[PDB]
Amino acid sequence: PRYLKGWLEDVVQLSLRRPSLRASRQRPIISLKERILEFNKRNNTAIIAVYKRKSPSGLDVERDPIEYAKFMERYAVGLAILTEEKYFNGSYEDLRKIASSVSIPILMWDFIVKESQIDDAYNLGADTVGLIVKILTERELESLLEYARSYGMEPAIVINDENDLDIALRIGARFIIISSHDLETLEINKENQRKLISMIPSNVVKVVASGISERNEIEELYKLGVNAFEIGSSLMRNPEKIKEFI
Repeated sequence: PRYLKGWLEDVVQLSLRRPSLRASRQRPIISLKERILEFNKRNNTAIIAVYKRKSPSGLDVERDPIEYAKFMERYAVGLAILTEEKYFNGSYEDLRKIASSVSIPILMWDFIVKESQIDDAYNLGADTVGLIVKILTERELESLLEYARSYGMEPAIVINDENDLDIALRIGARFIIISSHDLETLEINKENQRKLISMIPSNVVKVVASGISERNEIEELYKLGVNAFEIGSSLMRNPEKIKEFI
């Protein structure tokens, strides 16, 4: 991993040691990436709803994972489940319960830094993972991206800026999440948004993570070529806001 400071350093350190579980998927791998393109083809807004109990920026919510899931399953293109333990108070048990209850694509949101976390995600029933450019060395990224493809996943690559993008297009990314979070502070800043998205080629599925909250922002981002929308906080507070985003 890169040398990092603050909570990020600790979560990465913490993530190396994350223990992996004995499991059996279960259903077959479904493609979150390809689900996005059908919803585009169908003129259906495509929201990836995130499940998280806590966040470092201050999010603090009680809500049952399965009731969240069973509910989003009718509305949402996919679900992202935090399974990081310390700062977001997730775990593998949230992924487990969520996969047996629903039949839509699931992304496992964590700080992926080694192979067994990809094994656990596969084994626990996740359809894909997130890989974060700012935490990995370019070689680590290339390697973890291949590994997940050996299983059949097309992993989201997560980027914050043009350097991140230049690395991801070099390794051959097909599925990109554009974060507006400052990774060390977080801390949303969208000044750089339009410009990043304008540089990604048209054969890469693009997803925006952005504390979106209003319908009209979704509309403005369509106009720039974005495929879909990763939405956490507001939906974790009121799952019903989803109906407004269609």
